[PDB]
Amino acid sequence: SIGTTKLRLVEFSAFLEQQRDPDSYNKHLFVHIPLLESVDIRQIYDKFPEKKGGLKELFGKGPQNAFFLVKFWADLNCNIQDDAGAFYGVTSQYESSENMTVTCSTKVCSFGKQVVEKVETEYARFENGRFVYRINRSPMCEYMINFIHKLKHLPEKYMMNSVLENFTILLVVTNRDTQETLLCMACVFEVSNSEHGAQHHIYRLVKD
Ligand SMILES: *CCC(=O)Nc1ccc(C)c(Oc2ccc(Cl)cc2)c1
Repeated sequence: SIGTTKLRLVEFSAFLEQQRDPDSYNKHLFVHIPLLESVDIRQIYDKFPEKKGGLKELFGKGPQNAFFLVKFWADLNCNIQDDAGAFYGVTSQYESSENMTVTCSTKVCSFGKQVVEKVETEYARFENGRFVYRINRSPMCEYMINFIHKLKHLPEKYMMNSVLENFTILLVVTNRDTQETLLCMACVFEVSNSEHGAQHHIYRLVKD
């Protein structure tokens, strides 16, 4: 799932950690993570950067099989109250057969222009016969937290899906030493209506 032979995505969790007292805590998940359906990559070009270093140039440069598309169904049903000890975090994990230095570039884009870019570099750890790259408790950007607050204030869910059409996040995982594309996840977001659930669909990007 969401992976090639050279790199595999194990877990992708974006959460909100809350504590009202040491007696009772709670971590609420916004999004959580063998043949993939095919989606034309040209359909999502406008939503992601088209300039140098954009999704289009990356496709030509990098391997075609490494690119994917994810439709996240985000769970926005959570009580947002006092600041207290609240933490917005993204925990990711990648496991790979080969040893390398991995760079995780998270670009949160609005209206097809990158607003905030988070570049992180992780070193290899040998665990259970493979190399596991774990990015633990990435503190969420102040932009993204204020963004989530902007969503929850919206009265009707149908409105949220409308603004989120312009909200995209392009994960690009790269080998630092070789400058080779290892994995790429174009993510689009929609709200899922449920008492407590999160859904996600994964597609493979192709040019045809
Ligand atoms: C600001 C850094 C960051 O990691 N932002 C980020 C990237 C990806 C994902 C999936 C995040 O989690 C959410 C995105 C969108 C919504 Cl509506 C909810 C959570 C956050």
